Amino acid sequence: STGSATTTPIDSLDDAYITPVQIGTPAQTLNLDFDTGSSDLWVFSSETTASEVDGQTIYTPSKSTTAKLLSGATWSISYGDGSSSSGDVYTDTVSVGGLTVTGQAVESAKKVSSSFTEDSTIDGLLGLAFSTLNTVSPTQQKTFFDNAKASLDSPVFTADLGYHAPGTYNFGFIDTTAYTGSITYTAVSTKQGFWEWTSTGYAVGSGTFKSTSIDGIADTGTTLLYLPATVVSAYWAQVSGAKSSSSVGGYVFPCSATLPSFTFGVGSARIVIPGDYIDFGPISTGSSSCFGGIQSSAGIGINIFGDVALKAAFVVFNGATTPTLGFASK
Repeated sequence: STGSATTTPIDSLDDAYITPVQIGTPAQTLNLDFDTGSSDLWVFSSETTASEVDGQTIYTPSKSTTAKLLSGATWSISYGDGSSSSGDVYTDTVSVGGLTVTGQAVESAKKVSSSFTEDSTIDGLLGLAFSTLNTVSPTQQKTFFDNAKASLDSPVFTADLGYHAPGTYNFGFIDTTAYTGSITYTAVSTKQGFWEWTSTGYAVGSGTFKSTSIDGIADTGTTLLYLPATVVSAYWAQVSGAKSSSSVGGYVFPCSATLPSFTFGVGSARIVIPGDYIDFGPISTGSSSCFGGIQSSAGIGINIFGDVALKAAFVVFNGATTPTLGFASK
């Protein structure tokens, strides 16, 4: 089997991407944030504290003939941005782009933190990291990809995110029309539960390539590119007037600037992020200070190849027995 679904930016900055997912019988379609950096599928629901729902579409398990309470199971998760959610668990039928999983754990939120409430465009998350990170207790649950793997034509999914435009998540096949050149595959460590790999270096604009190993995660659920402070300083040094602001919380630059590209290495291959992809707009409405899309990872504990980097590539998440990542230009 295969599946193919379009993913759409939630706003004009590509702050996140939403993909329609069918849950239950008859189908209830919710727009979920596909997150290769976490492993829970959770939804706003009829159980979510009413004051914490503000425009989201909810899953109502009582209206699904295929929903079954997973008795005793609870979940609770906190994300790298300080947001969090928790609740109980049902199993139900979940389909993404024509690909159906029966018995998928659907984690129903009883509580969500303010950032989720305040974002009316995201109805929940669909985690695509390794199932060892799933938070359901006392019985850990598998991701949608893990459940579907055995049925897929090939045990892979691909992320093809758009710049200021929709893109595609495919399951079970590699669309050879979606990229240029060849796909370069690179080794993955699953030891932290992430799609963790090692970049071979970077360049800033037309500058020379610096060969240096950068360990990080391919994370579709993180907006920006978070790299070591040395790398980030080298990039922003090429933008007149750019500076790190503690009051804003990262590098800002004059909105009048033209940003240089940023290249990252995948083995001997090179992925080029155009400068425009690094512009996240005024820090506040009408400001002439703009927020940068490449930021320091120093406060995180891990480097994050988020959407800013991934949207410059066609990305293969290969879930074969020994997982690997593939990157192609497009």
